[PDB]
Amino acid sequence: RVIRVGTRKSQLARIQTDSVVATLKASYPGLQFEIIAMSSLFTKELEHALEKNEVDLVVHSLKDLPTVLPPGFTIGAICKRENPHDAVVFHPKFVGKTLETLPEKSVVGTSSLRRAAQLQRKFPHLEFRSIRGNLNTRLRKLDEQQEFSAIILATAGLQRMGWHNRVGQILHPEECMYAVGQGALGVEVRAKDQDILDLVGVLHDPETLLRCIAERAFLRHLEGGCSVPVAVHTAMKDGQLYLTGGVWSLDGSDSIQETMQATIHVPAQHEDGPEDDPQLVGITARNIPRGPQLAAQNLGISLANLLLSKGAKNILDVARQLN
Ligand SMILES: *Cc1[nH]c(Cc2[nH]c(Cc3[nH]c(Cc4[nH]cc(CCC(=O)O)c4CC(=O)O)c(CCC(=O)O)c3CC(=O)O)c(CCC(=O)O)c2CC(=O)O)c(CCC(=O)O)c1CC(=O)O
Repeated sequence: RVIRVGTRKSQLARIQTDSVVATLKASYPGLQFEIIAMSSLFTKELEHALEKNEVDLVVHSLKDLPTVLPPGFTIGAICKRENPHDAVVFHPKFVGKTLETLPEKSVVGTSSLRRAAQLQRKFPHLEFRSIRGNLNTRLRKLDEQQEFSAIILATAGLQRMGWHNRVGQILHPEECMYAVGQGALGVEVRAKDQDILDLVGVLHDPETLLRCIAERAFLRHLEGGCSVPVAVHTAMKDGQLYLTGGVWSLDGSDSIQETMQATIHVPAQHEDGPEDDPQLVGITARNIPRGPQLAAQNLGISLANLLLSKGAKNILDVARQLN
């Protein structure tokens, strides 16, 4: 069998897929890999090819995969996270500036409700208006017109394009927490395909795996739906897993944010895990110890429950109906 890899045509999707194939080819230099390019939600188009056996794995940005995947598919590999933080690209005239030092009423472009909500609260002296198009078009709207003084986007996308040099400012968590699963890639496969699941299991990075299980379990337990201001921050230091999560009204004046930790050790050994284990928030990692995997899910759930008892659902409901 030749391992067929499906991908979207867009530039960033192509670049992400190529980097995943490169990592698989380092582990499996003796196998052939073909990359098949194909044509508000694009995932189900790739998912249709995956179930009908026209491709065998699809590479996604993990934050584009909902917390509930269709029952026949699973995330079989959580690759090592790149830089997860949000970044600012400034207008050529504003080189050397920050969001704080931009003149008042400078327009900042972003179509992310999560970014607009957090940044309108942290920088009330700036307008945040929607910016439309792909990364290449957004950078041309920034350069050619004088509508936008800056645009907001994810660092990882700029880096994968090789455009690190256009990054003016990296936003820290206290300014802007990143989206659930941002900076990590997810390999999505048929749920009952033992062979592909075993092959891509080599891509699993234990720390990104556990960190993303907490972020996705936290996100799913709030049941806020699609396109709502939820942001997270994870870190593992000293055998502890830290999960900070927050919810905001669309405009940023309403916010609940809390942090909780748990003792969860990062596993270094691989194991031959059971074949009938259920997926955790759509993730199958049979070669990583499941104990820490469940504890990470338990951490996300506990923090979501804490936020909910402090009024998180009503913020999510106003934000949803105001979108
Ligand atoms: C109900 C529901 N649907 C989904 C899937 C889903 N996730 C998002 C978040 C998202 N995606 C993008 C575009 C993007 N994807 C990757 C990159 C590069 C960086 C990387 O690889 O991580 C980008 C561009 C970039 O971030 O710079 C955005 C940005 C939109 C913008 O800038 O204009 C976002 C929003 C954000 O980051 O805060 C979406 C939204 C797509 C959009 O254009 O708004 C969707 C589909 C949808 O909302 O309908 C999820 C998973 C969300 C998650 O895990 O983070 C859910 C939640 C659930 O299942 O309950």
